[PDB]
Amino acid sequence: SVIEINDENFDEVIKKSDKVVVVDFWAEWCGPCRMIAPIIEELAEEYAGKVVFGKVNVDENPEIAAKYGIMSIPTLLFFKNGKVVDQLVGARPKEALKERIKKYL
Repeated sequence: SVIEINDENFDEVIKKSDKVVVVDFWAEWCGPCRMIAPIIEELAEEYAGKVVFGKVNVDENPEIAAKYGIMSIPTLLFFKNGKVVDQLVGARPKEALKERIKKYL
């Protein structure tokens, strides 16, 4: 279940977990994003609550994008213990995402 991350529940999902949080930065007008969307959702089903998956709409939340320097979408951030540990810019194959995730399990 890809949780919808907003400014209210942000800390609740990112600074209160011990598990790796993958965060997807999208927007409705972004075509490349539409490649990632179904994959993130599939991986949230492979990992049985082992990794948290979350979405941030950069339109609705332009300021949080700003804080972590999100220059362009799509972009995945990997959060571990509240702090960013990895960044993936641009759409990549399901297998290649699974290869970067395993490191942080």
